[PDB]
Amino acid sequence: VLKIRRPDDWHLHLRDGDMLKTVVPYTSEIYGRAIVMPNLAPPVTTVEAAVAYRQRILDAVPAGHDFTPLMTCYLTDSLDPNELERGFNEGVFTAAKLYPATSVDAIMPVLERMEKIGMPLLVHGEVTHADIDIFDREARFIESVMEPLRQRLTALKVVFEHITTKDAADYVRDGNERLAATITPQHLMFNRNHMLVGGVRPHLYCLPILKRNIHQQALRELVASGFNRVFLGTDSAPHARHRKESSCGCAGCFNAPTALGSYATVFEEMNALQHFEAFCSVNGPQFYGLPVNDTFIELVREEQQVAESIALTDDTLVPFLAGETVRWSVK
Amino acid sequence: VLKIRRPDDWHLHLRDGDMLKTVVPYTSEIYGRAIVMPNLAPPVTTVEAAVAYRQRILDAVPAGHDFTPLMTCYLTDSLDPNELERGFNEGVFTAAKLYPATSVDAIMPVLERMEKIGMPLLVHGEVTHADIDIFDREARFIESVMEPLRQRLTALKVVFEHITTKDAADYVRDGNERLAATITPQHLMFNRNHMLVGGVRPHLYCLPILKRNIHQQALRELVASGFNRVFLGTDSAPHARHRKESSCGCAGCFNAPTALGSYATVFEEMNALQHFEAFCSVNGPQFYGLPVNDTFIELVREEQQVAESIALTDDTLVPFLAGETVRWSVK
Ligand SMILES: [Zn+2]
Ligand SMILES: [Zn+2]
Ligand SMILES: [Zn+2]
Ligand SMILES: [Zn+2]
Repeated sequence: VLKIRRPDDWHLHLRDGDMLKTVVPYTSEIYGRAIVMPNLAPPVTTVEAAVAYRQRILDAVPAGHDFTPLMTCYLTDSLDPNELERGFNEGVFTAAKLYPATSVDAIMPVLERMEKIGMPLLVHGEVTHADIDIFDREARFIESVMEPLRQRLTALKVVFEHITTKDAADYVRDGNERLAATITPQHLMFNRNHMLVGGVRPHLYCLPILKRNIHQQALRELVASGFNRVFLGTDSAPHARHRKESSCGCAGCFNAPTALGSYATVFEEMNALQHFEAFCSVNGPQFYGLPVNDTFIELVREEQQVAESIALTDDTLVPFLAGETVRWSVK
Repeated sequence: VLKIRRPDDWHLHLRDGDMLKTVVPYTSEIYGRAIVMPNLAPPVTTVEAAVAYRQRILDAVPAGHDFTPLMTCYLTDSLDPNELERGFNEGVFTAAKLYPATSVDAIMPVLERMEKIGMPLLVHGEVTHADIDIFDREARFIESVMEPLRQRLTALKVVFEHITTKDAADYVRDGNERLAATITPQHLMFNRNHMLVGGVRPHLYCLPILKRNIHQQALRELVASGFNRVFLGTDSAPHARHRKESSCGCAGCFNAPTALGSYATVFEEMNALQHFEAFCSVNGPQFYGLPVNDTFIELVREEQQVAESIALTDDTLVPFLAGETVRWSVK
């Protein structure tokens, strides 16, 4: 039996409208807080929009779930640094998120303000040029964007989100107290062979794409080492079935329902359960300057079955590890 | 306008039962002959079974289509060399096919007989061990299986089927008159980015898996060079939709309907239309010791539209390039 401080999810997608209403409870039932990514359509780029989104999230949180969404701002070339800093000072924005659609060299005033106020920058670290092989895009981001940025803004706190490579694992392990990373359950559990051998498995397709085994092993080693600037972020990224099992399936695993148990299994596999609690419930709060939760949950060794699908308004949501049997249940 | 000798398809899957009935006409309408792979359930491992399968194929060939299936034997550890040689001498088996499920070291008497009678060996050249990354399996086959085999049986004719790597392209370009290869349209047209960037595309999933761009370029260069021991083989490998767009999609592109036009486009792209006819209609017959066809077709520059699906008994067959617009039409 595993007793841990209630965890938090440092990287989550809740979407919006009815999907939001469906997926929130799976997070709010387990985690005390989550970093709520801003990539809606349209994205959350203003305080008012984040206020509104947070209330839509709260409206959707079941009664008796003690859950706080930590909001983020989608960095754009038009964002006024003053808007960002106001959201940060007012407790609206916990962090700001940089996606490849936005160029660092276009938003230097915003980044400089984040540095000055101590707001963390969350990075989806890929260079997305068509002439870069998909498996190389994360490595390429390190040398071409991440390092020069961190050299220019030396006080800036950066979370390298959902790292998937030895390149990134080494970079993070070897960097300073201002650099951290999150790791999903899928990038610990699997490598590209799992996605592509004996069939193509769209429910294991996500970005950054699963990499070769050597990379999975590097990630597993980093968590299992006790390194305390890596922490739980699921990157739970739900899409409807017709949208994962199609001629052009979307990237993202709906893993909120199973993630915690999956990380427990990985830590057990690596003979590193002593580091499981810090990963889920300590290392994140430490990097972000927030308190650790003071309620507790337990994982008990108990065969569960994962739902084959979950309903939405129309068609279905096919969870990560759908139909499969997992090892831990949340008490 | 392109006028060519009627082509042949040196690598095809026709399946069986109703699927056979649906897919044959798309081949028989265009090609004079095809190498019909033996991987049925159960596989074609006896003359009697190949006789029967060939008649099931012929039963399904529309009236006025001048099409001859060239049958192959699925090599197994239990196959009597005498059965094989009888099929070859009687015109039943044109060639025998080695899949990774069968080990070379188990069938040395059979291979030795093929060498002696001059029967070509067709190889699906991958090592399928779980501890070998999917992208490395073809390269690994060259050093661990192909080279030692060709060193042991120096008179043996071998077609390295559906080659997908520079490793294989170089190996074949640099080998002797007893070594040849086939190349699919998809491995010329695309690289792994096409399968995995901006979405996962199960209809581009096939074995051997699409490789990095450097490999696609090597293949394109080999065909465009005029090297005359590469030839058309589509590896048309149909599956039903529910089986390509599922939680675990099958490997194989149903490309019979579009392949010829797709190769024409590739050769035009590479400023190598002078080599297009030999590829489709000369180089194969030459390697196999068979006559070239003496009827002709034409490809005319004409926007066609590819069917979104094709019906079967139940559910549908989603062709390669389904719904898309292609450049050539067969006159
Ligand atoms: Zn991301
Ligand atoms: Zn994300
Ligand atoms: Zn094959
Ligand atoms: Zn094949």
